[PDB]
Amino acid sequence: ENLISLVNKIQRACTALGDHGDSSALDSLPAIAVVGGQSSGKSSVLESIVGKDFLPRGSGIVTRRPLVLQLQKIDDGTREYAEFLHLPRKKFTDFAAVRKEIQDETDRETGRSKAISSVPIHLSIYSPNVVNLTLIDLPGLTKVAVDGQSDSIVKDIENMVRSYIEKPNCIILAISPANQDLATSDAIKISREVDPSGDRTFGVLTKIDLMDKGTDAVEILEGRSFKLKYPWVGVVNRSQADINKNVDMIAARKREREYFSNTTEYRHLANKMGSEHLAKMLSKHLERVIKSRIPGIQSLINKTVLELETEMERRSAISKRLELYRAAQSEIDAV
Amino acid sequence: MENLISLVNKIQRACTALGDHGDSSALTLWDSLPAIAVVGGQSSGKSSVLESIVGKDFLPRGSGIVTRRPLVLQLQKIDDGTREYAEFLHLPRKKFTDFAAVRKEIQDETDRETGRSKAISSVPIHLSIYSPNVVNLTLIDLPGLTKVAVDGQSDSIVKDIENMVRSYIEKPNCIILAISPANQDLATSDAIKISREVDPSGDRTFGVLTKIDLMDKGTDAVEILEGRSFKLKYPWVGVVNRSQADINKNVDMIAARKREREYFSNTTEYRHLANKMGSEHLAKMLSKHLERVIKSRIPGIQSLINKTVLELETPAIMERRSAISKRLELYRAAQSEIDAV
Ligand SMILES: Nc1nc2c(ncn2[C@@H]2O[C@H](COP(=O)(O)OP(=O)(O)O)[C@@H](O)[C@H]2O)c(=O)[nH]1
Ligand SMILES: Nc1nc2c(ncn2[C@@H]2O[C@H](COP(=O)(O)OP(=O)(O)O)[C@@H](O)[C@H]2O)c(=O)[nH]1
Ligand code: ALF
Ligand code: ALF
Ligand SMILES: [Mg+2]
Ligand SMILES: [Mg+2]
Ligand code: NA
Ligand code: NA
Repeated sequence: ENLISLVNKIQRACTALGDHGDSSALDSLPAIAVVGGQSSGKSSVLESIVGKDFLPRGSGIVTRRPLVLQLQKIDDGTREYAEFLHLPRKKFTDFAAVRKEIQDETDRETGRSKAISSVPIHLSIYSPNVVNLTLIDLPGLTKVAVDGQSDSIVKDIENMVRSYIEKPNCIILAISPANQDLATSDAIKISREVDPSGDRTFGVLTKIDLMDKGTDAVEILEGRSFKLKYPWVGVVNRSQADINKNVDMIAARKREREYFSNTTEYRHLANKMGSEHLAKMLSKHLERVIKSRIPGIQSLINKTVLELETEMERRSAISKRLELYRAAQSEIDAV
Repeated sequence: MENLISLVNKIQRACTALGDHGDSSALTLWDSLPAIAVVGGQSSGKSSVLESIVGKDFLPRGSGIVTRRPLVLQLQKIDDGTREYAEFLHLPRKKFTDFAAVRKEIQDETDRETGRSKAISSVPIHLSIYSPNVVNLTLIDLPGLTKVAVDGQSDSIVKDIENMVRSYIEKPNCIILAISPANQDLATSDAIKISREVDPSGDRTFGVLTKIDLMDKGTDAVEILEGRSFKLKYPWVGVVNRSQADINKNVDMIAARKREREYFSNTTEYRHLANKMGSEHLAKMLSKHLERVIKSRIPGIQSLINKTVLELETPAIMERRSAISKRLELYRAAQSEIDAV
C-alpha cells in the first residue's frame, strides 16, 4: 500500500464516492491468520507482514490467546497509533508498549503455569500506510500438555484455531519450519483439514537457517516436493538469541537477505522470498479480491444512459460518472 | 551394555537350570525377551539411536521416509563362536558378514515390497545378528510417525503408521525409547504423545532427546535434561547422532562416538551433564534396567533352599552329597551377583 491503497481509494474512497444509497448490497476484506505448530514462528511471520515489532515471540508457549488485529486506514493524518478494546481512552505510539500490553493482558488471564484461553484480545493499528484489514495471531498446536496446563489443552487449541480458520473468508498462513520433515507439519495438516482444496492457503517455510547440514529447502521452495495452489515462500526470522539481544526488525530484514542471497543453494531463488516478498504476494492476492468486484462498472452503466431524458437533467450526474470511470478504469494492471 | 548383563545372565542359568533340577517348575523366558522399540515422529532419529545401542552400523538413515517397515531384530550371542554374521529370515541359508551390505538389504527388501518410494508396510523384516559378544534381546526399528502424507503416499498412511507402531507398543513386555528432537518444542512431541498413551505410568518408557547440536542459538536443553521441564520416571538421556552430511560422507560409528563424547563434555551448558549423556550411557542405563528385571527373579533362591533342609534332613541312599554340592555352588553364583544393581 504500496499497491493496495492506490486500488482502494480508486473507488471506496475517491470514486465509488459517487451516488450510493439505493439498495447496493454490499468491501469486506478476508482475514489473514497464522497456523502451525507451537513455536514454528507464527508471531514472527505476522509481525514481519505488518512491518513492526509488536507481538510477543519466543519460547516455549508464548502466544496463548488469539490476538485479533484490525488495521485501519486514516484520513492521512500523520498520526499513527494503536489502541486496545480492553483499554479505552488509551492510545499507544510505541509498539514495544503494545507488545508489552499484549503480554500483561495475556498474563492477567492465565499465568506462567502456561494455560491458553480462547477469548481474543482486540487491537487496532491506525495508519495512512495501511488498508482496512483483519489479521490474526494464534497459539500454536501442541500434541502433549505439560507444566501445569489443563489436560484438555491439546484439542482446545485445535478448536480455537479451527474456529477462526473455518470461516471461508480467511486467508490461511500455514507456517511450517524447515528443521522438521514436511510430513510432520501440523500447519500443512490443519490447512487441509479446513481448506482441502488448499484454495485460500499460502505456505510459509520458517527456520531455513536452522537446517541440519546435509539438507536444504530448495525442493520444497521450488515447489518440487509438496505442492500448493501458491508457491511456498521461505523466511528467516530472527533467532532466540536475537530476541534476547533485542535485535530490531530492520536488522532482521537485512540478515534475512544476507541469507537468501549469500547462500549458494538459495541464491537463484532470493528474488522470490523473504517476508517482504510474502507481503507483496499477500498484497497481489487481495488486490484480486476487490478487482473481482469491479464488475460493478455495470451499475455505473446502469444509470448514465437511463438518465438521458429523466425529466436539462444532470450533465453533472453524468460528470461524476465520467469521473467514476476515470478511476474505475485508471487501475487496470495492478495485478 | 552387554558385559554386566551377560556376566549375570550367565552367572545364572548356570544356576537355576544346571542346578535347580527340582522337576515340574515353570518355566528363563518372558522377561528374558523384553523387546526394545524406538518410537517418535518422522526423522527424529530413531534408527540412528537403535544402531548406536546395538553397536554396529547396519540400519539405513536419512532425511525423508527412510525406515518404511518394522524391522524386528532378535540378536544372538554364540557359543563363543567368535565370527560375526547375520541372516534375514526372508532369505535363509544366507549368512552376511558384510554389515554395510546387510544395510543395503534392508532397503532393497523394503523397496521390493512397498512399491512406491514413500510407501510403507506393516510386514516386519526379520533379521538376526550373530556375535558372541552381545546378549539375547529383541529390538524393533519403526517408521517415524507423520502428520500429513506427502508425494506418492496413500492417505490412511497417517493412521497406518500410527497403528503399526502402536501394535508393537501396547504389549507390556516392551521397552519404549520415546525419541524426541530437541530442536522442536517438547510440547509438540509425537514420541512423548504415544508413549504416555500406551504407557501412562511411564514405567517402561525412556526419553531420548536427540539433535541437541541443532538447537537454535539462545536456547539449550539443560532444563529438559535435569528433569525440570518434563518429568519422566527415569532421567532423560541426550544424544548427538550423525548429521545428514556425515551420512553423505559415510562417517563411521567410532568417529560419531568420538564426536558425541566431545560435544557434551565440550559445550559449557552440558559439561556438568556430560557423562550422563550419550548413547553409550543410554545403552548402560538400558542394560541396568534389564539387570533389575532378571534380578527380580531371584527370590528363586527359596525354590532352592527348599531343596536343602528338605534333604539335609534326609546300600545306596546317602549318595545325595552331589545334588547338594550343586545346590550349593548355585550359591557360589546366586551369591556372586549380590550387590549388582
Ligand atoms: N534461527 C531462527 N529462529 C527462529 C526462526 N523463526 C522463529 N524462530 C525462533 O522460534 C521461536 C518461536 O518464534 P515465535 O515467532 O514466537 O513462534 P510462535 O509461537 O509460532 O508464534 C523463537 O525462539 C524464535 O527466535 C527462524 O527463521 N530462524
Ligand atoms: N545434527 C544432527 N542430526 C541428526 C541427529 N540425529 C539424527 N540426525 C539426522 O536426522 C535424519 C534422520 O535420522 P534417522 O536415524 O533415519 O531417524 P529416523 O528416520 O527417525 O529413524 C538424518 O539426516 C540424521 O543424520 C543429531 O543428533 N544431530
Ligand atoms: F509457542 Al507460540 F505462539 F507462543 F506458538
Ligand atoms: F523419519 Al524415520 F524411520 F525415516 F522415523
Ligand atoms: Mg506466537
Ligand atoms: Mg527409523
Ligand atoms: Na513460542
Ligand atoms: Na528419515
